[PDB]
Amino acid sequence: KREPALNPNEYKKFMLREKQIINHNTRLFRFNLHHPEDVVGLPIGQHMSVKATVDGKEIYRPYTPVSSDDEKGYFDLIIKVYEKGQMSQYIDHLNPGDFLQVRGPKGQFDYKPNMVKEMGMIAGGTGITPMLQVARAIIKNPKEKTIINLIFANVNEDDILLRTELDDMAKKYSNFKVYYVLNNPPAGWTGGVGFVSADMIKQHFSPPSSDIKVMMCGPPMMNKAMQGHLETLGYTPEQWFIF
Amino acid sequence: KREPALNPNEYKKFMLREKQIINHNTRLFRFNLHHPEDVVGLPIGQHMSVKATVDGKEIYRPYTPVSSDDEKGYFDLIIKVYEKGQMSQYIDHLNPGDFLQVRGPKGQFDYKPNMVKEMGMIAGGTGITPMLQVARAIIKNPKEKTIINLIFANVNEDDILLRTELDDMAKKYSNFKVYYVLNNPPAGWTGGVGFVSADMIKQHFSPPSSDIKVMMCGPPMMNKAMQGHLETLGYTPEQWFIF
Ligand SMILES: Cc1cc2nc3c(=O)[nH]c(=O)nc-3n(C[C@H](O)[C@H](O)[C@H](O)COP(=O)(O)OP(=O)(O)OC[C@H]3O[C@@H](n4cnc5c(N)ncnc54)[C@H](O)[C@@H]3O)c2cc1C
Ligand SMILES: Cc1cc2nc3c(=O)[nH]c(=O)nc-3n(C[C@H](O)[C@H](O)[C@H](O)COP(=O)(O)OP(=O)(O)OC[C@H]3O[C@@H](n4cnc5c(N)ncnc54)[C@H](O)[C@@H]3O)c2cc1C
Ligand code: NA
Ligand code: NA
Repeated sequence: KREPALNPNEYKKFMLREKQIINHNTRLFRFNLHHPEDVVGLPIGQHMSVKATVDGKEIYRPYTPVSSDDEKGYFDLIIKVYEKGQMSQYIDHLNPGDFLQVRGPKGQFDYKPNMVKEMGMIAGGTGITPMLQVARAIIKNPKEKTIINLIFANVNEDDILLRTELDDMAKKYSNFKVYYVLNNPPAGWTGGVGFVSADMIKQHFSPPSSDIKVMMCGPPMMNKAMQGHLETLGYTPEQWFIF
Repeated sequence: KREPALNPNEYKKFMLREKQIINHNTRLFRFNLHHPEDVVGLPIGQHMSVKATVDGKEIYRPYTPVSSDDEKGYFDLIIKVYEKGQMSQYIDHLNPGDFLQVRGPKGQFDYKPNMVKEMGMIAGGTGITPMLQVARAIIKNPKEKTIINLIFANVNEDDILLRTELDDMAKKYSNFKVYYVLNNPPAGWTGGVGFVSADMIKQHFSPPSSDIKVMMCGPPMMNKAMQGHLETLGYTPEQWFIF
């Protein structure tokens, strides 16, 4: 009878199995777990913490796998690679057979079924991975009554990760809806245009007087601005959570 | 006997006296206090909160005046204007004679002389204003033995706000030192080059084993990266503060 895959105090090494190109700046990285029957086992709303040595110093970043909670023997990371981003460049230089050091689960989010009537999720870019993990857990549980509205914001149409997956979840589940926003939309776009606005949020989420938890993840200036909008709209800090 | 200039619970109106261009995207704005013998009255480490109405909705942002604590009958804000920055745009469209609504003081900082042996400050852009307010207070206190090391990072040489004032402080006070960092340095530059690195911080601040507080203010991606460095170098969360 085996240990859980991750330990919250001690880093373990996990080997890169394979990688593939998603778009110009994004790749999918598949790592082996230590046993074919292991699963990652992240609690809802929690993440992996990864460490690497770069120029003789250790660097640390959080990641949320996009493989579903129940996938056996491996986990998948979708990683956007930044021009001067130390860890995404480190991971994008690993070859099959190389290792990544990982501990967890980490994170202060504390999920209980039906903890709120409504979740408003705001995601930019790879901010979708923590949202996808929470949403999946909610919609696949048939006792959950939580309504989920996602505002998913990117620059260009080709930046919209997991569009097919999200579109399928929304077709299949009454309680999950997605609103897409693009700084540079194509002609005939039916979604949001520009940055996420206070109007877009007021139109799509229940107001402060309802039982709502708003969750955000994206680049730090997007998180900063969402918090400004939630202040504008009258939500209190107890009603939101930034990953 | 007059009331304090700011009230922490209620906004009051303060008139724009005049404005001046500092560089291509930065202006200095001078606001009248209600009586010529008033001072703005912000305790060390605290800020004012400004509100405005943009497209029917209230927005709110913090600012720290750059006028010294004892200036009578006005306060000065140096403000960088961003292309899609709602508040900085609002403020840059005010004419002399228009009002700005302000409340205060706001913030957690609680000055005690010699609360730490060393302060490491990291500022980017207008993140210098809260740092300047704290450093001015420390260096003018005879009892203070706190060593202050400031890393001040900007993109171009013309973006280094308050250089004259910072350098005069460093020459007068041996406990105050500044290291300037530029992404785009001029020919002959002897300061830091690029983004602020873990090594720049290690070379200028005392190690985690020391009695140190690190204070950061800057654009949100700079603050997120600085926190990455402080984790790399072994500082714990109780040893740092983001304004
Ligand atoms: C819960 C959670 C889950 C996440 N899940 C994923 C995921 O599944 N997939 C994914 O790709 N990401 C995910 N992220 C993001 C991840 O943690 C990292 O932030 C991301 O991988 C980029 O890290 P980096 O080291 O490559 O670049 P960063 O260090 O974050 O650099 C990014 C950019 O910032 C600027 N920059 C770099 N250094 C500095 C500096 N010294 N000063 C100022 N600016 C600087 C540069 O322009 C650089 O290109 C998640 C985050 C959280 C919180
Ligand atoms: C203690 C403290 C003191 C400060 N003192 C000063 C000071 O003296 N002077 C000063 O100038 N500033 C100061 N600041 C910062 C100030 O509070 C504001 O952050 C700043 O004025 C910019 O606000 P803004 O509304 O103009 O732009 P922001 O709303 O912050 O927009 C800035 C940029 O972010 C991007 N952006 C805008 N909206 C969104 C969105 N919806 N999603 C994603 N990205 C978006 C755009 O590129 C925009 O140009 C201080 C901050 C603190 C915490
Ligand atoms: Na950003
Ligand atoms: Na930024």
